[PDB]
Amino acid sequence: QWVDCEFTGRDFRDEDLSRLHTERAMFSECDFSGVNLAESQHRGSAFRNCTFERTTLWHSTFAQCSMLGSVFVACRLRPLTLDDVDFTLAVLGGNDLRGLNLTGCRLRETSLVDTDLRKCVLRGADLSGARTTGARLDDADLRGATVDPVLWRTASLVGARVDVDQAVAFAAAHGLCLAGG
Amino acid sequence: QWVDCEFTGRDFRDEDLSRLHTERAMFSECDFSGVNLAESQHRGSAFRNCTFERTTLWHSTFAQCSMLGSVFVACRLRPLTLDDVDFTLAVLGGNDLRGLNLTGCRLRETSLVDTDLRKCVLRGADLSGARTTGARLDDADLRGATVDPVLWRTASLVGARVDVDQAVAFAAAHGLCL
Amino acid sequence: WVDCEFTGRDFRDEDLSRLHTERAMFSECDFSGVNLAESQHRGSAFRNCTFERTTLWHSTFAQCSMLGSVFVACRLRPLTLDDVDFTLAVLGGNDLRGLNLTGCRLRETSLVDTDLRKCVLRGADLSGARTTGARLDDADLRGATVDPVLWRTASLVGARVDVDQAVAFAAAHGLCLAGG
Amino acid sequence: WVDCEFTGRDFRDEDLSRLHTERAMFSECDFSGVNLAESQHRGSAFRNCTFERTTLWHSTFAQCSMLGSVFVACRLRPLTLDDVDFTLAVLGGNDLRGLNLTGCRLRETSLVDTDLRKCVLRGADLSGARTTGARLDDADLRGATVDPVLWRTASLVGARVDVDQAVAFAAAHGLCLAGG
Amino acid sequence: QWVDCEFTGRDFRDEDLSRLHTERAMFSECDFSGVNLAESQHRGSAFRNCTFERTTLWHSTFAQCSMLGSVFVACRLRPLTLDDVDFTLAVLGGNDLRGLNLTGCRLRETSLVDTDLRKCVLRGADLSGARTTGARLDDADLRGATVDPVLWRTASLVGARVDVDQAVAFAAAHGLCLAGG
Amino acid sequence: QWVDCEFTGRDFRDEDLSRLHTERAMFSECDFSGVNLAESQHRGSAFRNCTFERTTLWHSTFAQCSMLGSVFVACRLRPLTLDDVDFTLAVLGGNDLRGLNLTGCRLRETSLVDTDLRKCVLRGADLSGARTTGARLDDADLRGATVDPVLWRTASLVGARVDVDQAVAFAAAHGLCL
Repeated sequence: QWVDCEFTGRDFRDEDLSRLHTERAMFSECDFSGVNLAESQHRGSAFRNCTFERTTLWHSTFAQCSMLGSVFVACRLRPLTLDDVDFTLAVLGGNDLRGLNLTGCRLRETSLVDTDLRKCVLRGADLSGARTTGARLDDADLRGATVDPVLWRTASLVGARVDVDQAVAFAAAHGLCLAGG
Repeated sequence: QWVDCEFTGRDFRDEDLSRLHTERAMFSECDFSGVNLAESQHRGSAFRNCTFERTTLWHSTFAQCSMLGSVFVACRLRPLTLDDVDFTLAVLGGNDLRGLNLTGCRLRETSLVDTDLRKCVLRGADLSGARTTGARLDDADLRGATVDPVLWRTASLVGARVDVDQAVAFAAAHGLCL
Repeated sequence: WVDCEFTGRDFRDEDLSRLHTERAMFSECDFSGVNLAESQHRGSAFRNCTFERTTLWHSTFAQCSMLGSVFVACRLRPLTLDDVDFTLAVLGGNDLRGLNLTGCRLRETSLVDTDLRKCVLRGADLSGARTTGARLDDADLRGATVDPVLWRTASLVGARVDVDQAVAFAAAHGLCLAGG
Repeated sequence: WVDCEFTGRDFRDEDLSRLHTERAMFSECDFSGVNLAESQHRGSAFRNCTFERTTLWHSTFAQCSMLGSVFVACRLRPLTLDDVDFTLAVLGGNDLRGLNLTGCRLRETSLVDTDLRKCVLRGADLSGARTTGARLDDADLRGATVDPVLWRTASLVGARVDVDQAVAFAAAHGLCLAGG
Repeated sequence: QWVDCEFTGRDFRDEDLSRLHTERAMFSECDFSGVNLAESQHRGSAFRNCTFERTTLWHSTFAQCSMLGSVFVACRLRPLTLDDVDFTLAVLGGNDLRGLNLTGCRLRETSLVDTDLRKCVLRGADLSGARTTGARLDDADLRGATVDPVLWRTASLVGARVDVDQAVAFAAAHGLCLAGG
Repeated sequence: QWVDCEFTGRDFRDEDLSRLHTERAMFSECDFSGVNLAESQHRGSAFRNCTFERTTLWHSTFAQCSMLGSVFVACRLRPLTLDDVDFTLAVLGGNDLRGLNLTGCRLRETSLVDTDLRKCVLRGADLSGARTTGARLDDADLRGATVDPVLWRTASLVGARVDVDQAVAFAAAHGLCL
């Protein structure tokens, strides 16, 4: 149980931090590649510019946490509990985050290149400036989420759930101009 | 002036009908190919399955007239004033109808292939079952018009103006669910 | 009168109560002061005619044309309009309150100071009508075709409008909804 | 500063360039004239503080609170705001042009004469904010929560709004869409 | 071929007017019960307050015609071609008008009690003041048609096609109040 | 003042916690039945699967708190100030929550049977999978809230305020097609 402590440039490569608990712990540029963080729980922790290469995170809970700038590569992220998680400028490209609930998560400037977000729930998620080339959002629920016109044109969105307002934004991303009655 | 008269199967090829006025005139299977119909005025007439290959109809006026099945090939149709004209089954492929107000006009099963319809006004028109391959609807006013899903996926629509229903159906025609 | 025509004719101050017309085409005829109460008209036209202080209440027009006719201080209510055209007609200052105008062609129609509160204009074409100072308070405008300029000059307190029309209004007031 | 508190403290006219704070809770402290350029803040609060002629450009606030703080003639642009609260903050007369305020809590916020042209307020909560004379020309307001009164007092020339919002605007201007 | 002529109180009961043509013919209070008007064609004709009891009208064409006040009872109306037909105050209760195209037809104050309008196309039809108790509008296309709130509550509308604006009107006919964003 | 402390399986029945303040307090399976919690203030606390039978919580304040699975029976919940409270799996059956602003509150799988929610503000709330049998949402502000089709067919909605999406889904939940 790491509480109210900082860490920087710390190397945790290949260690077993199962069931780990942290509270207001802040890590910067730490490497957790190969680490097993299954069942871990974190409250108000920050993972600024950290590396999670082949990191195991399933069945974990992150509440009010920051993932600013971190790089996730082929991680086991499902299931997982992200309640108020900031993924600003993070890289999740290539990862499989299928069926994960990402409601109210900050995905601003987040890399989602070839990220598998199928059947994900992104209601109200801020996806502004996210790089989504090759991103898979099929059957995802985007209702109320904040998305730029580039997503509405480069993401497979088959069976993806959107609202009327978003129906209009998606149409203008393709050239149509709304005029009504 | 021809009125309350019929004409079936006659060839008017290359004749000059400038300034002609017809009323409740019925023309079935007539060939108006090469005919000059500039300034013509029509009220309640029918041009049923007529051939219109290279005909000049600009500055004309059709009011409550039918073009059921007639075929237009390289015709001069603009400017032109249509006031409730029925284009059911007509062939307008490759013609230029830019700027034509086609408000509340029936275009059911109409062929609009390679048809230039840019800036056209289609408010309230019925295009159910029209063939729109290569159809150009850029900047067209599509408000309140009825259109099949296939249209959204075949016509160029850059700047085409639509209603909430159409914007929604556009996304639908692309698999997004609402 | 049936299947007859009347050009230039001057009917000023005559009494045509309960008059009936079928396909009667009155072109450029005056009807000022005339009393046409309880009259019925079917398929008739009233091309560019004058109606100055003409009484027309409790009347009935079906598949009729008013192409051009001018109306002034006429008593038009109640009135029953069925497929009646008003392309270019001039209704300035007239009082049409309560009239039901569903699907009425009012293209290029004039409506300055025209009072139309509580009117039902569902699906009525006001395309290019002059609506300056027009009174449309509490009127049903749903699915009626109009120009952006009306959304800016007409008093529309309590007027009913549908979602598409709402989009039109916010635009005609400088907001941008075209992409959004 | 990390995990520390500061009540009543008076920082007037100090120089805190490139300053960093993590969970620093400044309650009722003055920062007038202070220079906070290039500063970074994470999870900090600035409860009822004063910022009179405070320089804050090129800064960064993440998961921060500004609950109550007053801002006056401050240089706030460019500024990077991430999950920043402004409940009750006073931004009158300030210039926030170009700032990106997606999902910013601006409830009970004050915005009189506040200049926010071209701002991005997508999903921003302006619930019960005073927006008198507020400048929102060309701003993106889509899916942002607002009160009808703003639709009537804010200049919104070229502001972007979505269909639902259009419905809201035409209403706040007396039209009836509730049934229709 | 009846042209430019009137008729009043005329009794045509049980006669064979097959392939009949009329133009600007006007009938008032005429009885066509039992009449066979198959393949008939009419232009600008009027059938003011007329009786069509068990009348055969299939494969006929009415263009610019008035049916004001007439009573249709168990008629064979399909297929049939109604192009600009006025059915103001007419009674079509009980009739089977399934699959008929009724586009731009005046149905104002029209009785449709137990009228079978399934799979009908009523785009832009004015249905204001129509009495629709027991009316069957399943799979009908009502887009843009003018309808009162009573229809939106007493008509079977399963699979019936309506537009967004009508989606709102139907919701308010049930008590919901639209407010948007 | 209890802070950064846990409480598991304890019975507070009929105690008086008036004006109590808790922070990051975690209560799992605690019975607050009969307890007086008037004026209480909470910040970041969790009441996980707690029993709240006849408890007084009026004039309270819950900020970023969880009510995951807790069960409320004949409780005094109004007025009340909720600021981001998670009601996932909570039982609010038959309680009176009239006028409560529940903006952006999670009500996933929440039981709202015979729950009085008239005039409530639910702008942006998540009701996915809530049980709304006998639920009263008359005049409630439903704008932008997520709701299953089943809700439209079970709750009284007279005057409930909705968005274009909801109005459309209401008609859908009644078989009309758009």
